[PDB]
Amino acid sequence: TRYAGKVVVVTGGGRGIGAGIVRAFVNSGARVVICDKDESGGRALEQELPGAVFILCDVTQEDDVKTLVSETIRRFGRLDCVVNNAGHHPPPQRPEETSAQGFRQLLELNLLGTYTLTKLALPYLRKSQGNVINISSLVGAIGQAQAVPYVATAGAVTAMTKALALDESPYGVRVNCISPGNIWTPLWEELAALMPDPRASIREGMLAQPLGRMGQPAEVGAAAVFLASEANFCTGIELLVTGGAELGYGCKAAPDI
Amino acid sequence: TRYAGKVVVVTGGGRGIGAGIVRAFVNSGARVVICDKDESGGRALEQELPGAVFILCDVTQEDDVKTLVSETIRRFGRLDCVVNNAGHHPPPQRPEETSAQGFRQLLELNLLGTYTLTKLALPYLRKSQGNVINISSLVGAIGQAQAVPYVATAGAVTAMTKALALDESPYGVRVNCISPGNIWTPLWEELAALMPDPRASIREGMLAQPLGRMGQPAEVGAAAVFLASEANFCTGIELLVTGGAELGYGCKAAPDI
Amino acid sequence: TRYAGKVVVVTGGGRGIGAGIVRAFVNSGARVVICDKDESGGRALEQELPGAVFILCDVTQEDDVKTLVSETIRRFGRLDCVVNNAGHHPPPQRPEETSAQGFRQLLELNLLGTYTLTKLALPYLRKSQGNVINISSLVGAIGQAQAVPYVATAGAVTAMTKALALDESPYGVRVNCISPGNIWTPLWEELAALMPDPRASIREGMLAQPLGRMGQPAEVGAAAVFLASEANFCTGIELLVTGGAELGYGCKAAPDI
Amino acid sequence: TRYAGKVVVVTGGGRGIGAGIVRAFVNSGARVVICDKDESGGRALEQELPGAVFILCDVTQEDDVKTLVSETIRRFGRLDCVVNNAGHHPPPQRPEETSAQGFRQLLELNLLGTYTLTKLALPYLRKSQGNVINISSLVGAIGQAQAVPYVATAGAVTAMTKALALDESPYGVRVNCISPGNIWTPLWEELAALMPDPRASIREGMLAQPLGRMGQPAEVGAAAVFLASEANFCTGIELLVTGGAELGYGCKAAPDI
Ligand SMILES: NC(=O)c1ccc[n+]([C@@H]2O[C@H](COP(=O)([O-])OP(=O)(O)OC[C@H]3O[C@@H](n4cnc5c(N)ncnc54)[C@H](O)[C@@H]3O)[C@@H](O)[C@H]2O)c1
Ligand SMILES: NC(=O)c1ccc[n+]([C@@H]2O[C@H](COP(=O)([O-])OP(=O)(O)OC[C@H]3O[C@@H](n4cnc5c(N)ncnc54)[C@H](O)[C@@H]3O)[C@@H](O)[C@H]2O)c1
Ligand SMILES: NC(=O)c1ccc[n+]([C@@H]2O[C@H](COP(=O)([O-])OP(=O)(O)OC[C@H]3O[C@@H](n4cnc5c(N)ncnc54)[C@H](O)[C@@H]3O)[C@@H](O)[C@H]2O)c1
Ligand SMILES: NC(=O)c1ccc[n+]([C@@H]2O[C@H](COP(=O)([O-])OP(=O)(O)OC[C@H]3O[C@@H](n4cnc5c(N)ncnc54)[C@H](O)[C@@H]3O)[C@@H](O)[C@H]2O)c1
Ligand SMILES: OC[C@H]1O[C@@H](O)[C@H](O)[C@@H](O)[C@@H]1O
Ligand SMILES: OC[C@H]1O[C@@H](O)[C@H](O)[C@@H](O)[C@@H]1O
Ligand SMILES: OC[C@H]1O[C@@H](O)[C@H](O)[C@@H](O)[C@@H]1O
Ligand SMILES: OC[C@H]1O[C@@H](O)[C@H](O)[C@@H](O)[C@@H]1O
Ligand code: NA
Ligand code: NA
Ligand code: NA
Ligand code: NA
Repeated sequence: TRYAGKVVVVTGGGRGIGAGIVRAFVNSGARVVICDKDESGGRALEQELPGAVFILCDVTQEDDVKTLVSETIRRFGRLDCVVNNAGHHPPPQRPEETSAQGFRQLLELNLLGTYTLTKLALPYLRKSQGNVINISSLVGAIGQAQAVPYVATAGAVTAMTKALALDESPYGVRVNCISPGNIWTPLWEELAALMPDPRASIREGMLAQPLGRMGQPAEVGAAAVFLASEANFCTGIELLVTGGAELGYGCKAAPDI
Repeated sequence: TRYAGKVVVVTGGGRGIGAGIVRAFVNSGARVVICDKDESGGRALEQELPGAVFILCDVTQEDDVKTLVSETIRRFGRLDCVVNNAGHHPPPQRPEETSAQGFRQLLELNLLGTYTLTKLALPYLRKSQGNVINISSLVGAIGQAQAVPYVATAGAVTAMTKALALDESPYGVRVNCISPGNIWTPLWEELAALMPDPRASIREGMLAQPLGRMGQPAEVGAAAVFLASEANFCTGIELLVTGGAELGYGCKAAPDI
Repeated sequence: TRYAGKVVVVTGGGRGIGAGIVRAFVNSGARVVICDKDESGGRALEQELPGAVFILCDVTQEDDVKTLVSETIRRFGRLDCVVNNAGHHPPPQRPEETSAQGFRQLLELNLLGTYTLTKLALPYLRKSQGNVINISSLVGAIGQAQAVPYVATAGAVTAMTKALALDESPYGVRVNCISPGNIWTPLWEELAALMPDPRASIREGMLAQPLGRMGQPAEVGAAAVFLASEANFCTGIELLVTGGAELGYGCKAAPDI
Repeated sequence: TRYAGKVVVVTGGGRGIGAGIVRAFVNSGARVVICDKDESGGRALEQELPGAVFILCDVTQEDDVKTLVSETIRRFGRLDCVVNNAGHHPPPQRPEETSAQGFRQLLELNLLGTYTLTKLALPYLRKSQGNVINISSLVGAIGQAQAVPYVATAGAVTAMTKALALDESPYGVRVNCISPGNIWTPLWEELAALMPDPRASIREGMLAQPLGRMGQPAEVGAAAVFLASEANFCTGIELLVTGGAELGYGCKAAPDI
């Protein structure tokens, strides 16, 4: 009952982290609108979960997002939380093999989708004293190899969260982000499958955390429910869900030349 | 039922933040041992709360802490979480009006109490796959005026949390910290009362947050319950409970000379 | 003679921070190519400074940037350092008064100009074991009010710096950023002049630093010369030139409701 | 001539990082007082360097430090910069194999020496508008395995730097810190020699940086000269001299259990 009577929109909710967030909010007593550009996972998740419904919506298409918000209000009468999870991490990219246009397209997906839904939702979040939860990444904070465009998008989302938190604080709307590290999801599995030795890639991903495993969508989901339902004095924070990957020395490459 | 069947020790649990943490854990279904050097608040809190008991214990006295742990195990059979909250913030201190011996004494209270209880508890936390929650302060991260010794103690606790998280990760024990900013507590009230204009001091404390208010012990308590019960992929994190005080420009003091 | 025999490109070098960086590098013994979209300041700066020349170049126009690099190599025979300073901070913008297209255009200027010049320069920087210096902003790290798009661009630049530092480390090319806070420049003066009380805006900008003043272009310039010429074990750092603005509590807005 | 006419005290200046800092300041034109508890290296360094002198002084002995300051003023007439470098990193320590008394002793050396010299020097630094440079460590920020006491001391020094920067800002005295990562020094060599495979320990230390090498005392020295002589708008900063060790994923330890 932690979030009973509340209405939550989760983008990219059809699989992976987003589906974990959907499940966590349903378990907390909320009604959830699952947004995804792909029907397959999200439609099944509506059938499975009483209290969740699915709306086909590509966050890069502003009229899809306008309809997502208007339909949420028409069907459920209020909006308390938006979780901006839709996004993508490309395969490894050497800097010289990226392009400005590819970078613009990744910004469109990973940064401007979040911007667009947040802007359309905010009038309703002000009415409910609701909150925004943005998914970013640990790599926005610490960098990553072979991911210049992706890392830039994560740095932008984390910073944008802080700016919007300042702007919406007089209106009672909190804005926070979750920065996952390595979470085992279909995207992780798909990216590993492109590598010459998928098994070694997965093992390396596990051992990047002091805990020696990757995280689960359910763990990101619990962090989101905390931010929405109980973190009433938290705004503009970056909640790390990383298993300690940012801690200590690790293998990153006369002794001093 | 989020933390049902678990046993939690909260130091400095007799009033303020610590009492808020005690209440949050009892509400989650845990049994709580309240440690405090003062009988007054903690004894009343035992009488009030089914599931909480009080043990008189000064965290700077190592034999008090040894008995705290042995009595917790004797009475309740397990130990799942220690919350190291006991500590003190002095009134404003100009750097030249501090002393090395006063600094040692503040380290003894604010840093070594945490160290001692954590060390004595860890064998039992390993058995239960339990966790450590250290209270630090935002000022460890950003500094504060007229508080050189206090700020150093907070910086030490936050860093120590990360080191111990690394060391205990192979044993399944998570170690995290909460960094509050301005939380309205008896200590805040007592410190304000020493100022020439207590009301103006309190108002300044409120306006240090974009949210325009101070936080509550219950809000720190909810963050602690999250870290203990649901943050299974979080270790070595610093969870800010600060109302946005670290965000944006504020009043800190030709245009460029 | 700290950077004698070296060749440096500074974008937005015609006034403000960029001109301060140009002057610092000339004083260190380097030859400097001043890039700016405006002829006025940069042309005068070429006439003033032996060792600096001016090339008209808008960093958002990829063929301008290609010619900037090819002309630098044709005229001077090597390239050791690029300083990505060109960019803009808009006047205050409420979140609901921004647009996705305006945000894309600010990303084009503040993020993709840096990306484009860096990509074109890197083959030459690899030959010279040179380095990249990106100008970002403190507000990328801490947020700012009424600046969602700008803050996002700064967060992106700082993060991108870290990613590229990782990628170029095996090739001996360091990539660092400087995050200024409040630096007194023509842009600061122009923005203040748009406010209802310019004098009060300037005073507030000065008092945002514990030092009680804004910084100077020459101070950013000295930080850039350090990063280029002497910081041989620094890569992926964010060097704050902020006068302490990020430190301590300040004015950001019952006591706890 | 960058720091000509200035007087600098460097503690632990007889070897390692401290000796690199001494050399950098002498090369900048300053007169340097080398403090060390051991005569061997520091006495030789006085004979070698015109402009450096050696004073035997253990920073944990407050009367040694009082005499260090009084002798500096008696002999040279002013004091412009103190570099608090003296300290020690123990061999690896499991948390359960540390003691409160050992922790107090390490705090005495690594934190309170810095506190004591800074306090005694500050009246003279106010007269000269001088500055304080504290050596800390990257591990204060990110943690390290098998080093709970050391990490706590580094976290304390970094935080203390920020607090004192706030307090001394109205008096024109800047206070900054340098956080080295892995610097090849006699201490590093001695610690490696205690390991079962010293060569493998050294190689692991080198590969902890994306740059693939450890840093040099001269590189820390150049950072110190920058902070003293040219960083006039920097106060309360943590200048990382780490070769990128904090960046990206590395080896820190079903895929998600
Ligand atoms: N998995 C990790 O380790 C990890 C780490 C840090 C950040 N992230 C981020 O978290 C988010 C989820 O990651 P994941 O691993 O679950 O990915 P995933 O690919 O498994 O799931 C992403 C979901 O979002 C949907 N989606 C993609 N583009 C969309 C669009 N334009 N409009 C609407 N829906 C869209 C997909 O169809 C899919 O159902 C992503 O933004 C990712 O970048 C993931
Ligand atoms: N209130 C804030 O804004 C704030 C902000 C950041 C950090 N903190 C820290 O949080 C903790 C709680 O703060 P608070 O405001 O609730 O303080 P408080 O003084 O109101 O409560 C502290 C409690 O700890 C007990 N205690 C003190 N020394 C002890 C010892 N030696 N052994 C056992 N118990 C001891 C006290 O008797 C009291 O019941 C402190 O460590 C404080 O430094 C407080
Ligand atoms: N002044 C501050 O307090 C401050 C703080 C943080 C960051 N910054 C950033 O530092 C940089 C310099 O700031 P400033 O205050 O000196 O600004 P400024 O406007 O005074 O100077 C900017 C210079 O860059 C040039 N420029 C702008 N767009 C360009 C383009 N497309 N191509 C080439 N040149 C271009 C301008 O013509 C001008 O000469 C900017 O990126 C700004 O966002 C400034
Ligand atoms: N080497 C690294 O990788 C590294 C990394 C981060 C921080 N640090 C810190 O930097 C400092 C220098 O490290 P190093 O590797 O050069 O060490 P080092 O042991 O080689 O040199 C330390 C010097 O300080 C002196 N010293 C020690 N205790 C003293 C005391 N009580 N009073 C006066 N002088 C004293 C020693 O005699 C010696 O000459 C230390 O504080 C260390 O913790 C070192
Ligand atoms: O595909 C990898 C993992 O993705 C997660 O989102 C699913 O919940 C898991 O069942 C699956 O193993
Ligand atoms: O004394 C200030 C505040 O302290 C808190 O710990 C109590 O819960 C409040 O009731 C009280 O107003
Ligand atoms: O316009 C504000 C300031 O801009 C700086 O770039 C110039 O160097 C100053 O002379 C001027 O006062
Ligand atoms: O002992 C390791 C290294 O220590 C440094 O301080 C010295 O400058 C080097 O010559 C030496 O190789
Ligand atoms: Na359903
Ligand atoms: Na009870
Ligand atoms: Na010229
Ligand atoms: Na000499």
